[PDB]
Amino acid sequence: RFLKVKNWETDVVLTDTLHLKSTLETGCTEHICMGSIMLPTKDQLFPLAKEFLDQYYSSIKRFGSKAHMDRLEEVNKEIESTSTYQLKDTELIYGAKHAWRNASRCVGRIQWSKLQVFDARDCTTAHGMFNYICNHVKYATNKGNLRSAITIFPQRTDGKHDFRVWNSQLIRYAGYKQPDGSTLGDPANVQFTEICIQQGWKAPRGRFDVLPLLLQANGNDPELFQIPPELVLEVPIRHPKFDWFKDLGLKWYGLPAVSNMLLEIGGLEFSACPFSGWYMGTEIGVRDYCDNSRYNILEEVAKKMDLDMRKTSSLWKDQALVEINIAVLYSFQSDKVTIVDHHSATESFIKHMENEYRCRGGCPADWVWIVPPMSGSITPVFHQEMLNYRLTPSFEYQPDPWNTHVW
Amino acid sequence: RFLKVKNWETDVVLTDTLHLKSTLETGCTEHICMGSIMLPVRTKDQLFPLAKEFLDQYYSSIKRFGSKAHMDRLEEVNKEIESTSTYQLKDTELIYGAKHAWRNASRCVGRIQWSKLQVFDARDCTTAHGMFNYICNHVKYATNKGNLRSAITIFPQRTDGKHDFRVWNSQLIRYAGYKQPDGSTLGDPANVQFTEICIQQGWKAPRGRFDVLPLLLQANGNDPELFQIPPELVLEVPIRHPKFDWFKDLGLKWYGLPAVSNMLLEIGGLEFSACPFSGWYMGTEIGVRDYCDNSRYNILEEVAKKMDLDMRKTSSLWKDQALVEINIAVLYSFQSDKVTIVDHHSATESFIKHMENEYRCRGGCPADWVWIVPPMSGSITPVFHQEMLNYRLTPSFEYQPDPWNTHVWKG
Ligand code: HEM
Ligand code: HEM
Ligand SMILES: CN(C)CCc1cccc(OCc2ccc3ccc(N)nc3c2)c1
Ligand SMILES: CN(C)CCc1cccc(OCc2ccc3ccc(N)nc3c2)c1
Ligand SMILES: C[C@H](O)[C@H](O)[C@H]1CNc2nc(N)[nH]c(=O)c2N1
Ligand SMILES: C[C@H](O)[C@H](O)[C@H]1CNc2nc(N)[nH]c(=O)c2N1
Ligand SMILES: [Zn+2]
Repeated sequence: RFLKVKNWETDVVLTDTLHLKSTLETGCTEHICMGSIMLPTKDQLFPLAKEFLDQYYSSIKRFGSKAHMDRLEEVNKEIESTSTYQLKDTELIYGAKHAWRNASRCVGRIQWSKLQVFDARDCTTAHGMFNYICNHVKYATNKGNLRSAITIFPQRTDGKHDFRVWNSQLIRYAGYKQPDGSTLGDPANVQFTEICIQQGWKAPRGRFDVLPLLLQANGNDPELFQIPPELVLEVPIRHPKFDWFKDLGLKWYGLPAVSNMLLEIGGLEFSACPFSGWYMGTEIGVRDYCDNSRYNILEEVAKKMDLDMRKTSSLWKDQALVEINIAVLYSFQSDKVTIVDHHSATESFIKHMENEYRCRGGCPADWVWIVPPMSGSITPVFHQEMLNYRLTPSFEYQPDPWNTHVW
Repeated sequence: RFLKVKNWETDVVLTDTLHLKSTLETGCTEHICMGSIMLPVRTKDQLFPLAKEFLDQYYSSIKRFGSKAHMDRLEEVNKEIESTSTYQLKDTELIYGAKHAWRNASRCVGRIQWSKLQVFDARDCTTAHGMFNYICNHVKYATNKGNLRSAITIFPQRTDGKHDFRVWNSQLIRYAGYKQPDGSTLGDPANVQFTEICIQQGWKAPRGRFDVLPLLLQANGNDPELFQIPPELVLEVPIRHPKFDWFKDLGLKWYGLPAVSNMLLEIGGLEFSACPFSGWYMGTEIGVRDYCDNSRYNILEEVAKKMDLDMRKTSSLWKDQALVEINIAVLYSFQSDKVTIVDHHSATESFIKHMENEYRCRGGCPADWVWIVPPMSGSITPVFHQEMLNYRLTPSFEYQPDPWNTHVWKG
């Protein structure tokens, strides 16, 4: 019942008690581990609200106070009355920061308490949503000095009036299937790019076209909007060694802003909650540039380096992969856009992990996602045993809207 | 109950029915996942069902399930259990069990080779000296002048737990590690504790950076004895880099035979506590873990210096760059000397095919993603985007405690 975790690089052992407060389920059993699987009413709601309020008033040293009891009573009434309820501003802020704190797959959680929450719960329209988002993008970008942010649109009611951002990120490049049979732009965004056109987007069929926003308000039909270009900060990619690098014509955007997840606080469901931080270098360099199902430029880069691509054992893919990533980090830092390298990030996470064990009795962590997609064993998280479990408040996946939308 | 896994690079979906034959536990619950935890005397009362489960599998695989040969064997073993409180496997059974324990090793990326395992039956061995002789024959055969073959040597099963055969070494071939009074370590830090024991047990340590540890072998529960593997039997490869002439001057070499000897082989409830087995190295085992881990030879720095890398900011990725060159060197040195080795791209590639085939013909393939994915270049290998199901099948390779912690010393 009281679990321990060893770091096999440092012999350090932490003890985990926090997992005892786990509510949701993991996918695994005593018979089968699913750790590597990508995606594993009035009576329902009150205990959920109660759990949240209990941990909320506990965090502000007012557990069992009149304020506490009052609030429990107030929400109880509202639930019994309205079959839902509304979070105080303070609770909303707390829940959001804690949903990030509890994200077991996020290596960047040391920053968790420094989260800016924009309350867009008074939003009614897709134009409204667009305004709130533009403000989010401008705030978080900050001329390259990135600040973490979340913007929270109204909570789901009866699933009929859902707010949704259809884009997977606020800022992503377009993806077009070609007559050549290949794929122009971003392969991950092909199907989306179609629905954009299906709702009327005038695609400038290019390779690095910033997608339009496709916003759905109150369960209505989604609408298109173009993010003002001067709010979309981009970084031209150049190698601090290879002058020929720039000739590959690569850029990436500075703001990673995930906009397709569902934020759960005290049983309430926020289906539109776009949030942002800054990149870890490998996210663009390894996954965005080199993945087979993405911009897959490895061959080209290795070719220009004239590596021996005849045999896998020359490790030419490896050699290039590093250069590419060195450049990503190089450009971003040159242009003074915030970015973190996998070395610094993972180091910061081990620290945070120790802090959380010390100040909270645990830290749920998904090793499969915390270990960066390159140089794994030369970062400190590789030899860190981790425990994975689900705390609430939380960020959850949710179905792609087109599959769900009552049109 | 069916389970589907998906590959997110290729959208290939596979269905696992084999996990239904899972016996042992994973360490996980519905409330917690321990998939990244390193490590998550048996009565007749429980032995026969284990024997039966095993014998059933075995007779299915030879297509004689429910045959008379099958039933008499079940009767033979039953009778021998209540009679003798244990039982002996036929050779046919031992070979099968061993191949299958490998085949079930959910952490092993080299399993495509599982059926070509050479099994040496050392169950007639009675003494440490005998153990040495068997081991030498293993090393010689497995090595085969650089053309490595898979092998496992199997010593007598455990009985009352008081007469165990053990190989105290973690691997048959390994370099000594010596702690110095200034706190620094000469040799392989992973082996410091074990080196001390050897020295204590009488070993005369040359005290260099690459001393081949002596074998420390326990028979029938007796105190272990030292033996030196004949050097002519220990194949080694000097590490040089194909472009970098200064690399050879780093003074590095490694052995060619990865031969793990501290595990436990479980077949049909029988426990084989000394079962050294061997394959060949995937390059990153030496290149990434054995050299570049902070708790090992830790040559990243020196290689980086000699490359003239900006080691001032980690944002320079000097660690990454040097790590790759070192791995390039390891593969180069090995292939130059015609000593069998595999790179992580080829190995992970082969695994995916093995896996897909295992799903078709066996209805599943237990796989531990945390261990299958290589310690560098993870996402540019096909296994990274591969979803996997982890579960334990028997026969299996299990961990056991270090014998120096459990051994009752005779004197
Ligand atoms: C500020 C610096 C941040 C960094 C460096 C960072 C880094 C990362 C990385 C590397 C991943 C793995 C994704 C991949 O490998 O491509 C991840 C996942 C995740 N991040 Fe963080 N993040 C940051 C901020 C945030 C913020 C502000 C939030 C929300 C408030 C957040 C919530 C999450 C969640 C929920 C996941 C898991 C996504 C999933 O399950 O698919 N992160 N993050
Ligand atoms: C023949 C070529 C082989 C290759 C390339 C190979 C590769 C590997 C690698 C890279 C690992 C992970 C070790 C690490 O990450 O440091 C591993 C684990 C393992 N291998 Fe294989 N192996 C081979 C042969 C064998 C053989 C012959 C057996 C047994 C008969 C075997 C049984 C195992 C087991 C049980 C593990 C997991 C050990 C543990 O749980 O700690 N392997 N293998
Ligand atoms: C839904 N699946 C098809 C895709 C899931 C997936 C795949 C690859 C990376 C993912 O990361 C999501 C994610 C979420 C939040 C982030 C916050 C900051 C940051 N730098 N990256 C972040 C990345 C998710
Ligand atoms: C007990 N833990 C502290 C360490 C166990 C461990 C750690 C790292 C690698 C390990 O490798 C096991 C192992 C077993 C069999 C192998 C067969 C062939 C091969 N190339 N590597 C093989 C590797 C074991
Ligand atoms: C903490 C973690 O379980 C441990 O360090 C594991 C991680 N993954 C690994 N993966 C491989 N292939 N080999 C290892 O030794 C380890 N070590
Ligand atoms: C199959 C596997 O679950 C999937 O490819 C995961 C593996 N680990 C990952 N880890 C991170 N950080 N991001 C990812 O997208 C993935 N993908
Ligand atoms: Zn699990």
